[PDB]
Amino acid sequence: TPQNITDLCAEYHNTQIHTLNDKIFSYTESLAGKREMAIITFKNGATFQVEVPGSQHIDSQKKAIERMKDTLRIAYLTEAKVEKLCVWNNKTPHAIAAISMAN
Amino acid sequence: TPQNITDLCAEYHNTQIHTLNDKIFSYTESLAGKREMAIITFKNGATFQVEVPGSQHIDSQKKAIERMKDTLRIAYLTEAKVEKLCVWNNKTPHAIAAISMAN
Amino acid sequence: TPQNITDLCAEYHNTQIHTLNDKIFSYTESLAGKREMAIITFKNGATFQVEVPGSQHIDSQKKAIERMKDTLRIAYLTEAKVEKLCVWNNKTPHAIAAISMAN
Amino acid sequence: TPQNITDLCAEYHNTQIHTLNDKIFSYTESLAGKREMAIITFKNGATFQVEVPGSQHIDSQKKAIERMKDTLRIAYLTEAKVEKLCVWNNKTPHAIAAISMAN
Amino acid sequence: TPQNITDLCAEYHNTQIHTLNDKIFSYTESLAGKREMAIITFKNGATFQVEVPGSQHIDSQKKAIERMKDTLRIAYLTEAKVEKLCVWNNKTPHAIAAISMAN
Ligand SMILES: CC(=O)N[C@H]1[C@H]([C@H](O)[C@H](O)CO)O[C@](C(=O)O)(n2cc(CCC(=O)NCC[C@@H]3O[C@H](CO)[C@H](O)[C@H](O)[C@H]3O)nn2)C[C@@H]1O
Ligand SMILES: CC(=O)N[C@H]1[C@H]([C@H](O)[C@H](O)CO)O[C@](C(=O)O)(n2cc(CCC(=O)NCC[C@@H]3O[C@H](CO)[C@H](O)[C@H](O)[C@H]3O)nn2)C[C@@H]1O
Ligand SMILES: CC(=O)N[C@H]1[C@H]([C@H](O)[C@H](O)CO)O[C@](C(=O)O)(n2cc(CCC(=O)NCC[C@@H]3O[C@H](CO)[C@H](O)[C@H](O)[C@H]3O)nn2)C[C@@H]1O
Ligand SMILES: CC(=O)N[C@H]1[C@H]([C@H](O)[C@H](O)CO)O[C@](C(=O)O)(n2cc(CCC(=O)NCC[C@@H]3O[C@H](CO)[C@H](O)[C@H](O)[C@H]3O)nn2)C[C@@H]1O
Ligand SMILES: CC(=O)N[C@H]1[C@H]([C@H](O)[C@H](O)CO)O[C@](C(=O)O)(n2cc(CCC(=O)NCC[C@@H]3O[C@H](CO)[C@H](O)[C@H](O)[C@H]3O)nn2)C[C@@H]1O
Ligand SMILES: [Ca+2]
Ligand SMILES: [Ca+2]
Ligand SMILES: [Ca+2]
Repeated sequence: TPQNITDLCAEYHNTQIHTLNDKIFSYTESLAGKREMAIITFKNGATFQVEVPGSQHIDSQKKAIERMKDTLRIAYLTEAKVEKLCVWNNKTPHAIAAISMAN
Repeated sequence: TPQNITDLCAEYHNTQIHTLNDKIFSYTESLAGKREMAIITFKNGATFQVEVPGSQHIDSQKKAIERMKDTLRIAYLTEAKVEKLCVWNNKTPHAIAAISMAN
Repeated sequence: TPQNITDLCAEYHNTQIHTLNDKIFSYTESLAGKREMAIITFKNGATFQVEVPGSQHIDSQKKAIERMKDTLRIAYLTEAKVEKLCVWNNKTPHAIAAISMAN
Repeated sequence: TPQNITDLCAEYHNTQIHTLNDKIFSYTESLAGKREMAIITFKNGATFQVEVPGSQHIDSQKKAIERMKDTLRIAYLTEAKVEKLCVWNNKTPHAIAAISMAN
Repeated sequence: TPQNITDLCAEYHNTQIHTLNDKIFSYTESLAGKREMAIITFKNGATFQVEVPGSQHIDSQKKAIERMKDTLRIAYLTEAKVEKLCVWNNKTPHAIAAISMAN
């Protein structure tokens, strides 16, 4: 088990770390069918998604996908600094795998 | 997958974008049977619903419909500026498909 | 579909609207068996419940009854003005069907 | 159905009201097996638990037990004044049945 | 039943109490498959995990694992002082069993 997001990120293929050190600029959420997902942006336009649950996900990720969306919404509303995101870069928007926040 | 609420909204029939750039003026919620829903309004009078779950919804939307009502409650209480809504315009009130929030 | 709490409330037998325009004075909730409920009061004396779930309720209302208790707790803690309540008046305390909040 | 926490407390055996009129001093929660529970204390030393769900509880209490842990956490973090607790006094620490909160 | 975290912690094999008396320095959470977890650090460099749900865990712990992650996230965002952690020391990072918070 990893001790930090950078290390956890590197346990997967098709990942990269984005270092933001900034609050979220915009939070978007959708309940439209086949687009049950969230999208966030930062002030420079970099855009990220929490993917729609799909075949690529294993069952244990389902709860976690819901929690991440909970996280992003509260982070946005509290203007919390996001340190890093670990993302899969084989999707557009890059798909969030993990988030770190630090003051 | 879309990168933003406008493009997402364009993936569906019977939808349009409202551009509000304003906080929620009122939040209403009901537990009355066949009316388990939320309704919001803006100061310009525009009124939107989170629809009662119905036969038009697919199963993957049920959790996202609960999430949206969570989101609208917290956005209301935090006076968060709603940027745009993507809504179905074949329902009265217009039915929320997606929301975007930015400063 | 109604557009506001007053019209929604009138879709049911045994309901009325109370107009508070005040924050919640006290919040009470219970885990005791057969009294899994919430009770709120206002400074004017008015007291309301969220009913214990029972067979008077259809299944779709179960989640909304939970949500309503969430809403009342957070509105209490945030000192949010409650505008109106739709209640059933064939219970004592009057049973909450819907709430509206506005500045 | 009762109108207040004292009357509700009186519908059960082995209970009493404690009047705190104070915020919670400490919040403790555990995920260890067989000790899935919450413990709070007040500055006067008084200590209370939300019991581990057990065979004494009826199905309808399960969700209310989770909700009470939620309520205690948020009451702690927001330094909400706890007015009264209804507890069962045949457990040690005394076990929370109900809570009231007021300015 | 125990009345505080130290005594609770002592009812299990392979645990220890860490005393932090400090806010959380960073919160990380992951939805990557097999790494559905949270990791927190403090400014003293100490690092702790909420374990991925696993076969070691009994059924009653699953809800409490989710609750813990909720607790850590909101502790972080409110800059709540963490008093103590009870951890299992047979995992790297040490795995959270229980948390106490006090001003
Ligand atoms: C910590 C750990 O177990 N890491 C392993 C992961 C992991 O088991 C799977 O990602 C969990 O589903 O599986 C890795 C990986 O890099 O993802 N893996 C996966 C596979 C074949 C199946 C596969 O690619 N699953 C990942 C799909 C990806 O799912 C992602 C979401 O979880 C994203 O949607 C991404 O865009 C998609 O490519 N072969 N190796 C190997 C890596 O060592
Ligand atoms: C991104 C994507 O998958 N978009 C597609 C959507 C989508 O698959 C469905 O809406 C998901 O249920 O289905 C589309 C759509 O526009 O909704 N679709 C669906 C259909 C036939 C069935 C249909 O109209 N289902 C949606 C009914 C609408 O449900 C909405 C709620 O989700 C609202 O209640 C709206 O008022 C109602 O008309 N014809 N086209 C085509 C579009 O390309
Ligand atoms: C918008 C809508 O569908 N409104 C209709 C409602 C509604 O279908 C049911 O209340 C939902 O269960 O059912 C109405 C109603 O007024 O409640 N209805 C239902 C009935 C027969 C059964 C009945 O009275 N169910 C409601 C019981 C009430 O449940 C309420 C909780 O939901 C309260 O506990 C109230 O104290 C209790 O009397 N007769 N009229 C007719 C109304 O037009
Ligand atoms: C409003 C209401 O229905 N009140 C009744 C309650 C109630 O039905 C049960 O407590 C719900 O499970 O059941 C009462 C009660 O006082 O608890 N009751 C129940 C019984 C036999 C079974 C019994 O004692 N159940 C309660 C056990 C208590 O559970 C509590 C958790 O809910 C605590 O853990 C407590 O320490 C324990 O003694 N005898 N009286 C009588 C009371 O009038
Ligand atoms: C209050 C109480 O019931 N305490 C008892 C606990 C408890 O029943 C179990 O931990 C609940 O799963 O079980 C104890 C314990 O110390 O864990 N126990 C359990 C066992 C054999 C099975 C066992 O080791 N289960 C715990 C494994 C641990 O699970 C933990 C998560 O819950 C951690 O992942 C930890 O790293 C791992 O070693 N031997 N003693 C004895 C202790 O008296
Ligand atoms: Ca700070
Ligand atoms: Ca204001
Ligand atoms: Ca205000």
